[PDB]
Amino acid sequence: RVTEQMKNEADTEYYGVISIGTPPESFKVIFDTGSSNLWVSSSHCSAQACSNHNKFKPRQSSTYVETGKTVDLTYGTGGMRGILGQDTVSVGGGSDPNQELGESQTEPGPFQAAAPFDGILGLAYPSIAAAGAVPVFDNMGSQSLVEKDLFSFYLSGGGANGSEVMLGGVDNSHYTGSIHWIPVTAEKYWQVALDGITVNGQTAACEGCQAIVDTGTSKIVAPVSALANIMKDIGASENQGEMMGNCASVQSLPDITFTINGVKQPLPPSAYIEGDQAFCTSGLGSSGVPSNTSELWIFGDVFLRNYYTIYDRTNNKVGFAPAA
Repeated sequence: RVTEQMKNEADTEYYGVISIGTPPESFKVIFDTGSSNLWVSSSHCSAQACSNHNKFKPRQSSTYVETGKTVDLTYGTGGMRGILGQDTVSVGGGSDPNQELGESQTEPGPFQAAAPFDGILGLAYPSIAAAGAVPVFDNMGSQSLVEKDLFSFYLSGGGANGSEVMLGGVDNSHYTGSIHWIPVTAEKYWQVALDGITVNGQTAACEGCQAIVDTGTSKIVAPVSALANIMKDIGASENQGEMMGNCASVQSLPDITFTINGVKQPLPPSAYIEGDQAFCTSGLGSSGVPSNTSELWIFGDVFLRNYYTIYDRTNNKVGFAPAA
């Protein structure tokens, strides 16, 4: 059914548009696969964060219907406050009535103020929706709005423009080779299982690794213990607390590969290293969210810029294809 170009802030933040209300008030929301709620700065908020963002005004939408239910949604710190309501929400073109939205009441963290989006549109499963909010996608779903019950993401590199969110279709001009499928191991986050880690075609840490596939994370994150041997591998050393390493040593650095469903997919240094001039930082960090099984990897933006990503809700599976 359609796609749209969305924006890239320094390869950290991938955010784009949506419209809410009759007549429509337009907002920049982070497209987040690692969360399921929908919320927007609202005129019920007066924190400082809320002051510099685009606020949603319920009185100026002739389609709004309020619900007094409040939400307390700490997002794995984000940790705001909200009130539930209902209005028509449009994403990528002309679609969703009686869509349950969170209007913020108090929004702090030494990121809501300077974050570049006015709210968050969660794309994970209903299970992780704080306070039972119906995720957007689940509704397009139920209301049989899309051709196919898929969405996919292309992310650009070096902050170029060209990132895309495709809903109900895949964009064929964005990947090369074959789509590599793996099923969702848990219908929480978009979780998948990893059969093995390899560094230069050789083993190194997994037989039970799970990986959340998150657009909300700017990094690739590894299990707390194993972070270290990987560090020891490329030669990274603590610097403002970044793990940096000499540029000059970079074309000869290891290839990391994950065995997911029998296929071992590579991740070159070119991809996990950000060379932001004369300085090479290691974009890899320690896994922060708690495993409700056994330690987890988070495949944030560093994997997603290497792999075009397909999320499949009728068959519960995620697919990767090399990004073009």
